[PDB]
Amino acid sequence: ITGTSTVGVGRGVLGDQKNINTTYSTYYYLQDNTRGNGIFTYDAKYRTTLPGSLWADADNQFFASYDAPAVDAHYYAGVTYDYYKNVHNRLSYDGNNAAIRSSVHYSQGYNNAFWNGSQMVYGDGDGQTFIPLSGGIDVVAHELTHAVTDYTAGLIYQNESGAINEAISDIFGTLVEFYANKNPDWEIGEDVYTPGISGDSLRSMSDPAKYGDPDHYSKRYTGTQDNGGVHINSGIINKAAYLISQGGTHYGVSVVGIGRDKLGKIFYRALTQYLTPTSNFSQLRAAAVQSATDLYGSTSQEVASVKQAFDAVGVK
Ligand SMILES: [Ca+2]
Ligand SMILES: [Ca+2]
Ligand SMILES: [Ca+2]
Ligand SMILES: [Ca+2]
Ligand SMILES: [Zn+2]
Repeated sequence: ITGTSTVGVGRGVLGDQKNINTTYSTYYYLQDNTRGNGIFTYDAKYRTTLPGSLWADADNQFFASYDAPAVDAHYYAGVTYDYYKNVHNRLSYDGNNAAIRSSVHYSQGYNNAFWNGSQMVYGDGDGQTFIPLSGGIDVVAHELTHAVTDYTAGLIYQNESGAINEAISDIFGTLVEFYANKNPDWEIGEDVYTPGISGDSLRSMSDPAKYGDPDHYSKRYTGTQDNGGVHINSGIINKAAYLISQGGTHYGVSVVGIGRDKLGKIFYRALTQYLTPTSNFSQLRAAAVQSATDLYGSTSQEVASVKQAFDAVGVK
């Protein structure tokens, strides 16, 4: 829409009040002109035609319950935008300030969210397994991060390259969570998963096995389900990432944590300069060690921790 940049206010899914960047032209649209070539939020209106219609509001106030998923999808895309730009000097997902678009209210009772090749899509959940999935900043950043991957490494969505693809989204989703610094953790999706059960989550990076995911190569899934276990086997890599940052002793192998900023730096580099569409785990090991070397010296602690971490998850 051509119009003037304005600022609306509303409440997100969890009931928090936030300001959002809107665009005015008769109606107030969920169109943020303050970030790259824009952030654009649409209403799929319980259907599956995408992206749907650019979100339109009469008064620039977004406090209705129907509005809440849109408020959050819009705002957290912005937050994720600023993480990549401020932290990795990356302008949107293609690196050239591509427009970021999101649709909410996708289908009915849809317990998921995803990147479809062109845009982010968020269901409202069935209210039992999930509440609207854009309520989770780690979920939003996970999904936009798939855009980053597709444009960089382009890790094929299957088997080990696919489990790396998923881990990368989980890792950057968490780092963005930490960045906004609101109840951050190394769990995925806890903010919108099972509103009836407290303390749980979709996946854990710190201990993948809490939800049956593997935390060592030797427990890798090799079946055909989940595109070859892309959301399963990512636990092995998420664990490595966790340990690289936070440290610990896993199956008796000790890792000195180097903190999440360095993790972030090492894995963005790996993602942007060494990983390829068909990279496997062992190849990820090599990319990250080289990334760390590039960054802090072949004999740095950073390099040594990265090795320790991959050792601990059984990845040579
Ligand atoms: Ca309104
Ligand atoms: Ca959290
Ligand atoms: Ca989280
Ligand atoms: Ca829950
Ligand atoms: Zn994903």
